Amino acid sequence: SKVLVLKSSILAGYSQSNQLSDYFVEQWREKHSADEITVRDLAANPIPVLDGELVGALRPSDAPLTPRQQEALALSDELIAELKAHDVIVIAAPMYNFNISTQLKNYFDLVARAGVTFRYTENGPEGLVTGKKAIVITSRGGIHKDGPTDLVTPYLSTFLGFIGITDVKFVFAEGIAYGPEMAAKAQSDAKAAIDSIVSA
Amino acid sequence: SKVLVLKSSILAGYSQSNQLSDYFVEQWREKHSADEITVRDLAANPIPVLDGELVGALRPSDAPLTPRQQEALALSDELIAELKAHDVIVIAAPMYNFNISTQLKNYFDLVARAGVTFRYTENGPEGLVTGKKAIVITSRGGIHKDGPTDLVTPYLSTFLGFIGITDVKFVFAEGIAYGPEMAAKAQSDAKAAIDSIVSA
Ligand SMILES: Cc1cc2nc3c(=O)[nH]c(=O)nc-3n(C[C@H](O)[C@H](O)[C@H](O)COP(=O)(O)O)c2cc1C
Ligand SMILES: Cc1cc2nc3c(=O)[nH]c(=O)nc-3n(C[C@H](O)[C@H](O)[C@H](O)COP(=O)(O)O)c2cc1C
Repeated sequence: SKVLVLKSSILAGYSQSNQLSDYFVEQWREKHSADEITVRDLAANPIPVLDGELVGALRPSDAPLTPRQQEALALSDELIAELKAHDVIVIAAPMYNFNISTQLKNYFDLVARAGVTFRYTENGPEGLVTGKKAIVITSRGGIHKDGPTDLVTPYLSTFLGFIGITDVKFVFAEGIAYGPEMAAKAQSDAKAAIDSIVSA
Repeated sequence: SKVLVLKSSILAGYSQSNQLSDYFVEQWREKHSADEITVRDLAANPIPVLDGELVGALRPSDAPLTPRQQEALALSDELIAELKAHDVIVIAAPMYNFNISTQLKNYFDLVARAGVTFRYTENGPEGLVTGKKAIVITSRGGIHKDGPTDLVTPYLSTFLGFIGITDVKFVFAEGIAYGPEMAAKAQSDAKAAIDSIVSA
């Protein structure tokens, strides 16, 4: 089995979601030591913003590409081939200003291509990234789970389902900003959630 | 009064949300010819991505800022002063991959600052951008309104409410990708909605 781990926090070593993702990788290596694990850090190695030039590479028209466009198409091809090559997809999704981090958003914007990761049919869209199992590790300062201020969870569920990844489990670490006690309990509960996932 | 218009599409003159925003401005200048109108195009003049460095300017620590951090702080202060200086806020919010555009998101990430545009109190968050009225002009390829795939609408309501802009009117232009007839009808209906808003 091959595991891809996507890190998207801007807080580096202090990141709650990067710490839980590392715990995830540690546990998986112990319990399934034959599996290869690939870790991509979307903050350390940023994906460019999808602008008018880059959208012209992914939704091309009848003209030669610019060198920048060609480079963005190569990066997009590389990210998609990596996504399709792996079985278990662990996505670190910190909440910043009620959304996912731009670092993760830029990744998703290069991964979503018609005829590559999805296509529209007469019955609606069909996802082309098939047979995957995803785990979202999502950290928040406050408590939002199951309430009107959590658009991150349904958004991730919607975008992932769109490209074909409909088996998604969520690990939450909420209330981090209430203090070190609340954060430690949040981390211990998340680690126990990760344990059940790794041991299944 | 003073109207601020924020454009966020990556499609330039072909933008459906930009065309509707221009129509809004035209109608506003006819019905309210004394009002000041400011247009900021977040794609033509892009805001930087909130990364580790920039978050250190917005959420500072006990050390001198870098040149780049000082520059980003000055840009954030400019965008916030501009937001607070206008009474009516028009936001063109095209949907890309079930989210807002990164061009718009980068704007929000620089505008959301503790003690400046919001603060946390014992009774929860309180917005500091007060007395405003907003109009969201949001274009989509498909039909999403009032269904589970529209996370853009509640996200904008939530984010705008958080900084204090609770009075928000949504204008939709959906179904653009079904073809020229459907797009024509979308524009026609959205312009009618804009006419009611402006003439009220
Ligand atoms: C730029 C910024 C924006 C944030 N916005 C929110 C917010 O919208 N809601 C929330 O509950 N916490 C918010 N937080 C708190 C983070 O969600 C919390 O620190 C979480 O652990 C971040 O995950 P990370 O440590 O892996 O980066 C924000 C933090 C930062 C850095
Ligand atoms: C990068 C890209 C992603 C898109 N993703 C979606 C999608 O998630 N759902 C949808 O209904 N339309 C999607 N569309 C269609 C646009 O929402 C539609 O073209 C809309 O008119 C864009 O607004 P604009 O013309 O002002 O840029 C997408 C278009 C592009 C360029």
